[PDB]
Amino acid sequence: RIPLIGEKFPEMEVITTHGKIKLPDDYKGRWFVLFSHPGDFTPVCTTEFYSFSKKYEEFKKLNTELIGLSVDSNISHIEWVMWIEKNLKVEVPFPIIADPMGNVAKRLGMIHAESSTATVRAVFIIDDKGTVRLILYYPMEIGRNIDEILRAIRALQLVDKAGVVTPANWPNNELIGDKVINPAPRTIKDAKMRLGQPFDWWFTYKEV
Amino acid sequence: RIPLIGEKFPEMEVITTHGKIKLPDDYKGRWFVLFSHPGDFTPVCTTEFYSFSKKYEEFKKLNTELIGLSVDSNISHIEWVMWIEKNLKVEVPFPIIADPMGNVAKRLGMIHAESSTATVRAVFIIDDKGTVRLILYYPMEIGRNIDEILRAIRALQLVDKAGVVTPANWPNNELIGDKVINPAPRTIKDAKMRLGQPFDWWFTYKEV
Amino acid sequence: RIPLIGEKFPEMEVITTHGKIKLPDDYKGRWFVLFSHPGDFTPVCTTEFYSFSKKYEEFKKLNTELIGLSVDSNISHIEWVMWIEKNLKVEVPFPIIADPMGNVAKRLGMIHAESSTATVRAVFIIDDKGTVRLILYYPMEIGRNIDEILRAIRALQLVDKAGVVTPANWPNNELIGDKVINPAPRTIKDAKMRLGQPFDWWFTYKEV
Amino acid sequence: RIPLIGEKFPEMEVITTHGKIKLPDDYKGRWFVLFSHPGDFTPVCTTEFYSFSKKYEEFKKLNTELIGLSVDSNISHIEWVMWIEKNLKVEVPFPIIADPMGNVAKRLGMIHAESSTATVRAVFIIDDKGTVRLILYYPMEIGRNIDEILRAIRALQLVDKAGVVTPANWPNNELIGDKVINPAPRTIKDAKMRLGQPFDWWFTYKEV
Amino acid sequence: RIPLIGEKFPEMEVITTHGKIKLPDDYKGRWFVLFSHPGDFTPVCTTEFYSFSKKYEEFKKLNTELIGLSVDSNISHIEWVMWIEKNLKVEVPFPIIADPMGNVAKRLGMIHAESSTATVRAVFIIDDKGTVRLILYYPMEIGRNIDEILRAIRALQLVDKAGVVTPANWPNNELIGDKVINPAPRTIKDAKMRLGQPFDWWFTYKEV
Amino acid sequence: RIPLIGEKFPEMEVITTHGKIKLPDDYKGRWFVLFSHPGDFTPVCTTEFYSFSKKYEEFKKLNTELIGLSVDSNISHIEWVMWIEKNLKVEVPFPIIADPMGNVAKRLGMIHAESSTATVRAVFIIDDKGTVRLILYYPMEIGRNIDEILRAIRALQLVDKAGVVTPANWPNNELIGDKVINPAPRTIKDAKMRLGQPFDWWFTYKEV
Amino acid sequence: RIPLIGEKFPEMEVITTHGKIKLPDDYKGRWFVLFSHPGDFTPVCTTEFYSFSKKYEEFKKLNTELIGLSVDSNISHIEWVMWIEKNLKVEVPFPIIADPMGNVAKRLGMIHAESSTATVRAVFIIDDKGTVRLILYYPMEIGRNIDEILRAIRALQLVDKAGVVTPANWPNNELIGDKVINPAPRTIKDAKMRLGQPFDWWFTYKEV
Amino acid sequence: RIPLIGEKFPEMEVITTHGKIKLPDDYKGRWFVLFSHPGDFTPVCTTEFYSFSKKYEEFKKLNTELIGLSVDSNISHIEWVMWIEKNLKVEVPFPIIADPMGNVAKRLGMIHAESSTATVRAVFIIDDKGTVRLILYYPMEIGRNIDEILRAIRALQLVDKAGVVTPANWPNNELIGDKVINPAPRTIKDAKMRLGQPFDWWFTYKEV
Amino acid sequence: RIPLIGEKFPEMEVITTHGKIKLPDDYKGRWFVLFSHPGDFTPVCTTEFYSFSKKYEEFKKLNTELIGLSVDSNISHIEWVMWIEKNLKVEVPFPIIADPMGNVAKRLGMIHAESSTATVRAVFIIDDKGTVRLILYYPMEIGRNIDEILRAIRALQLVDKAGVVTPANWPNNELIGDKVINPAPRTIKDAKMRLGQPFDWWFTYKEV
Repeated sequence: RIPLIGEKFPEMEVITTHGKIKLPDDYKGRWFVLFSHPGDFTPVCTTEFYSFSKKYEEFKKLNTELIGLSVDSNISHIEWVMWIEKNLKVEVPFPIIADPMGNVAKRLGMIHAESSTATVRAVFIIDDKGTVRLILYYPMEIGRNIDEILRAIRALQLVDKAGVVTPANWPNNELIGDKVINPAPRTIKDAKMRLGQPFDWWFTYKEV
Repeated sequence: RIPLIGEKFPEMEVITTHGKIKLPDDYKGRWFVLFSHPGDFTPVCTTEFYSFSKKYEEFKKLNTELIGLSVDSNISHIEWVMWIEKNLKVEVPFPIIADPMGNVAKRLGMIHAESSTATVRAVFIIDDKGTVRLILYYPMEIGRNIDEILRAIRALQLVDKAGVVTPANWPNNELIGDKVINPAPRTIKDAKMRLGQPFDWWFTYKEV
Repeated sequence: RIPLIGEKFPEMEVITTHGKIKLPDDYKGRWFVLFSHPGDFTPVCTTEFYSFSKKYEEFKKLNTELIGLSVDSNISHIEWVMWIEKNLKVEVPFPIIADPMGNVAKRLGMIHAESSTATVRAVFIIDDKGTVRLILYYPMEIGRNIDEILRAIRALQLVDKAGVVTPANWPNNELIGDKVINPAPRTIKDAKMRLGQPFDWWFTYKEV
Repeated sequence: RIPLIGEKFPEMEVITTHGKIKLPDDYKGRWFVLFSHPGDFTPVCTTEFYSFSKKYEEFKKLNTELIGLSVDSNISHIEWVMWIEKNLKVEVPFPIIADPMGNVAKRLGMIHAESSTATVRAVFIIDDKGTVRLILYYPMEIGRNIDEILRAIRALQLVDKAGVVTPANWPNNELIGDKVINPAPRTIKDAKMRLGQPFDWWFTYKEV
Repeated sequence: RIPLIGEKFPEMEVITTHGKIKLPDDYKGRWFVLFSHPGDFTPVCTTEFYSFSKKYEEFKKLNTELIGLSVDSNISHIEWVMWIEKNLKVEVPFPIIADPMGNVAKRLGMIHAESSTATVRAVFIIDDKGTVRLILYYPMEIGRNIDEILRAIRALQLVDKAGVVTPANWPNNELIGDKVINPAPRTIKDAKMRLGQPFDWWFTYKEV
Repeated sequence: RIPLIGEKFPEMEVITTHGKIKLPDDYKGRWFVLFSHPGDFTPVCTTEFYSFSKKYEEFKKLNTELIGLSVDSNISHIEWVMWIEKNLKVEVPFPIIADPMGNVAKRLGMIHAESSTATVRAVFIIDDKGTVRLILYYPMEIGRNIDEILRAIRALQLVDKAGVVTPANWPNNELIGDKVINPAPRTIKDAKMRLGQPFDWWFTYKEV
Repeated sequence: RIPLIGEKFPEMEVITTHGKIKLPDDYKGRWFVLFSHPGDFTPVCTTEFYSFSKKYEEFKKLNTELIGLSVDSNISHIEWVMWIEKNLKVEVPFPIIADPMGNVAKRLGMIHAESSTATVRAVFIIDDKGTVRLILYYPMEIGRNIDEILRAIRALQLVDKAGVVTPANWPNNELIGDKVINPAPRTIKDAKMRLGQPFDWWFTYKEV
Repeated sequence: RIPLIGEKFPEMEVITTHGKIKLPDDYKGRWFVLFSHPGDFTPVCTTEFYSFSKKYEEFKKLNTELIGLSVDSNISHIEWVMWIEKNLKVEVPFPIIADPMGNVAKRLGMIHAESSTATVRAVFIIDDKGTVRLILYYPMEIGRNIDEILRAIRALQLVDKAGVVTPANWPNNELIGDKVINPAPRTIKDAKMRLGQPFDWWFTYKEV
Repeated sequence: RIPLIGEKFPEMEVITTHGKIKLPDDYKGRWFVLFSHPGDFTPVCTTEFYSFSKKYEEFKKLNTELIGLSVDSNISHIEWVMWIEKNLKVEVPFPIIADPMGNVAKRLGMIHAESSTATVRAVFIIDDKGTVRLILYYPMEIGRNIDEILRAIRALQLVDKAGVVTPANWPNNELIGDKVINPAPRTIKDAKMRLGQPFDWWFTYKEV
């Protein structure tokens, strides 16, 4: 049923421009960003793939793989990738899932009310253990911000490492900038231990 | 049932720090950003409200109102707002919906699998006619990027005005920068009319 | 539910390379051949479209329109048609229905057990009053015989005109060649009236 | 439920002019063409049986057996076969399934909407492993083209042998005649390996 | 649901060697004997039709029409009737219902457990108002006694005329021969009125 | 389903200002008073907590623990407790259950018809074996009488010790004051044994 | 279904020691206390009726009527009342509802898990408009505190008059004694208007 | 469903030795005793009919009709009645309902667990308005007491006339003999009006 | 489900003026008469208990125990028994089942349509093996005839001893007085053996 933050990504086998892929598991110690686009040979989706491929190594340096998805035939994916390689001079280095009929698209709630024929601009961020960490549904008509996906992976990974929480617009928070936040105390014992620290006992910040 | 892009925002009456509000309709020619946060007096949600209130007038200049939401009592909202006004020196100028029991939260799919006691960081963007235009589910542990919400409203509004589509990372697209994209042709007549224009017949760009 | 010989073709509105089309009715005094192919840019489907477009005027002279269908996006149809026009030097003159998600494909039983991602090579022959007259399911891996579709329309139309029935391999039947067959008698009165005519009372042939 | 291309032919035992027959299995390394006709002693069905029996050895040389079927009593089959042997001077050498009540006919979707009392002209092509390979529903009023059934078996068998796909109207394709087609590449690696071959990378042809 | 003695014969339209017939009503002031036989060109059913046609005028003199029924095609009926006319030298003067698929046969409970492909030897006697008066199910393997059907119509008609009841083996009852029986008294008043008449008060006989 | 007098308190794990607590069992030889209040930082609920904390040791001397509950976040509980400690000069020494979403509140029937957003003033008295002994639903708008809860525990405990029953307003009954009542006789043997004692045989009193 | 605070008391007609009574309505501008007891001639229930009848005029001075209820026959009620009048020297002046079978008892959730044969000590307080204002379930074995029921009516009535809320143990609150509490502010406008008043902005007290 | 005391006797039409009878209504101002017996020509049932017919006029003088019932054919009833008239010298003057199949017997719960083939000795007493007043199920093996049925009608009729209640074994009660009893008082007003009359206020007796 | 003649009395445990009783079994070699009355302190039920207690030893001499039942509390039973002992000068020597809520009363079909608050005057006669032998439903308003219950036990016991059947009004049958009846013959062999005995072969009488 549509997956949510905290649930494990559903077991499913998909057919991609790089062969078959077994989806939560073939990426079982990496993060990955599964993202949909309406269709191949549309212009906005092309700018998005250009941007992803140009920024691919920042995705690799954060140990995440990209994997796209659309309701177009896997031959059309190959012809789209070939057009991109030769007109925009960049090679799309990640797999694109072909799902006509939209079975995996419906399973992840990627078909909305405004088109019955194509996905929206969905983005799932799955971590190294396969849990769904972040969900974005952008509409057809505006492209996504790829640097915001990177910013979110950095923050999500820092959370797993340092057991902290990132502030808003991190690492550019207008109150504490680069600094991260201590997870608020759970009992009254723990809370009193942090009294008189800057801001308040529930709002304490460190640096990393 | 959980609303999706294109559907009208569900009729519902809510109780907020500014009184009662009738939700899709009291904002019937403005845009608004309905957004949830886990709970009052948590630190990350505080940085998010600080950032929203500091950037409030850019939201106003785009004709959108902000409206928050959490499973906390409306008295706790008032005490949170008062703490923010006097420690961070800024007045929270938008209403905060109080929903304990989580009835409106469950109706908008804001409760996920990782906490049974609080919303995630959901963001809905509703337009001047009440249709849901954009949906974001950020997890509890990372704060949101508020400038990305603004960027998306700008783009969504430009789409409604000029009947165009924005490229990725607009207005900073690595192929066409500020320029917007012509919606691809629908029939074979229309497609041939655009042959030999830069990129290809489905990928044509103008300026605004 | 899957249509059958004698039933009226189901009311449905489809989106094609020639715009919108209202399917049983926009062809309300013509015959038409609705036919599916697995996907654009596959090789066998290309030879089939070449053959159809080269033989288009024999279809027109029998008052039938062609209309194709596949689970590919309508932009991919336009790009396929453009590739055909410029590599094989022929212009595809009939509409191609775009149905991703496969809603109209499932409704006509065009998805079989051997691929979950594409139609088979289905062929429906609908007459001037919209009734389904003939159904062919060819598999993905062999192309269709287009002259056999023409042969069947000729025969089906002669049946409607002369109230006869065509023999096997007509107009090349190894017993009576060009000649057509009288519909066998229904009662015992009618049967005795035809006794001692060549072959037998149920097997009588004329010429047209 | 009505069988489709790729599914195995349903297990069923039938009573024929040659005794009992166990249907998918008694033909377990041969191909066979199961085909229905409306009824014995109708004229068009007679021309079809004449044509099948005259062409029987081309069916045998392709390792396929013929087997007919109708809602008529098995005594009426024998009397029809005897009439054919002595008026048209040819012996019907294949079994004819007798199914009054129409149980096997309904199971294979051979009864349509235009007669509640007889089958249509259905044709199933089953291969040496029992999978349904091709389905034809011709109406009562036009006879079938038997040479087209042979053409389809030849092509289907060549596909199983050479792992190719036949073009339209094969072996008489107006682009490549006798030549068969290479199955289009599945991944982007495989596609680039075939660049600059005649037609395009998805449309490559050999000879056999 | 299977008709029973006293119920009206179900409305149904059937297709016979004499054209269409509307079954309970086209015989709306006559009696008729609807009877099934397994199939045309079987030997026992032939002797039964011979016997019926030879005795046809005794059926006519009792104001009853005969009408047969089998799961064989109406062309096979005509060919059976023609074989009978020329080998046994008698013309079958009554209609034979053709019902392949067996829809009317199943509706009258004429298909039993010993053959799934043919009716048994059912006999229904319907009167001038359409009520089912008598039901016989003889098996495939023994022919019927036609003089017993006549004997039963005579008795059933005498019952309707004289308000009596016929004894066993009438008109040859081993106690009272030709004589018929008075319907036994219903109340104790009526019973005492008949005391001391021959046999007893419930068993009184007259002559006609 | 809503618990009742005599049933065991439902197994449930709750999150409180003192950590996790496993509810019927962590108190498995003590009594406890589970009680709800509408919300933190409301005035009447504050007076109730003041009164409970001031009288805490009378609760301890009767071997009962207090444990509160509200639909407010556990951080808001801590901030409420801190406000009480420093304005009313008393430390709240018992755990407060945090249940937003109201799952445990709905399970104990603590949400009524007059507010859909907060509990009423429910009071459950559970004994040393975990059975529900007494249930009070006070409305939002009047505070509870805490000395009446103590009076009821004293009486309930005396019942368990001496196998008696307390009179009305005990220990201040206007007929027998401090004295307790003998449980009325169950059979007619037992009843006659108590005849002519003061009041009557069903109404006998002792002292403790 | 079991009534709750805020719901209107269910329409029902009952048979009492004072005749028939139509329950929510015959008391349509008075308050009333409907209360159950296990059974007549039990000792604790007797002390409770004594106490109620002795304090009857304080109930009358607060415009409330008393009405009792038990699963005992209405003749047994009369004999119990007569025993009370002559042994305890007081006349029971209020009606007692007789409900054997327990239909009204089950409808108000007065039968619990510890006896399948008698009610518990339930107490409902209904106001002049028929809404259920307060619910008490005391167990069989301890009698009720009648002065606490009076205290609650006084408070509930003061709430309806002065739009206030009573503190805990009112009119004997250990913080503000006789004084009542202002209902906490609902919006942030209203809250700031009360800043710097004693205790805090949500905790303000007046006198009556 | 099985009728009970107070319900109206179910509408039903029955076939009896006196013709058709419409059961609750043809007796619409008389009382009647509907009674079953296992079967005709059993010995105990014969003694019961003898006794009923001999006492018939006491039944008539109380304005009640008798009507019997058994699962035996109505001819067997007539032959049983005739045997009784001539061996026991008495004429059975009441109707006997014939119900083979037992449809009316099952509807009145007259078939029990000890025989699946015959009724028990059921007795229903219906009054002048058709309500069921008294139900007796005697077993097969003991005959009924007919004078007790008369005694019960006398008492039931006296109740309807004088609004009283008869004592046990009336008119031979060992405490008050012929005298009848006043229906006990319903309210406490009415009860006190009868104090100090003989026996007690609920036990008062008059004479008729 | 409501018990019937021949079924075993349902297992059930009941609470009576003599303690607990396990109902079919604690009487496992005695007969017993379970009988209901509407309520204690009603006048007719009192006369019935007087009569039962005065005749108790005739019940004991037939090896049957009495046991009563009503929807009144077991304390009210004791007070009723005490009133009877001292006003009517007789001690009620049998147990009275207390069933408020009416669970055992509904299980035995003792609540009818004329009062929803009390049983009717039901009488069950159970034998030494626990089978239900006789069922009486007398209405509220007439008392029962206790000598008729005794008469029925005598007859039922004689049946078990001598394998006979008692005539009507036995031992005072107007045809054969004291004499009992031979159970009618079951087969035609047995019947002829009794021909020419007084009355007839099915009606033979002996003496005991």
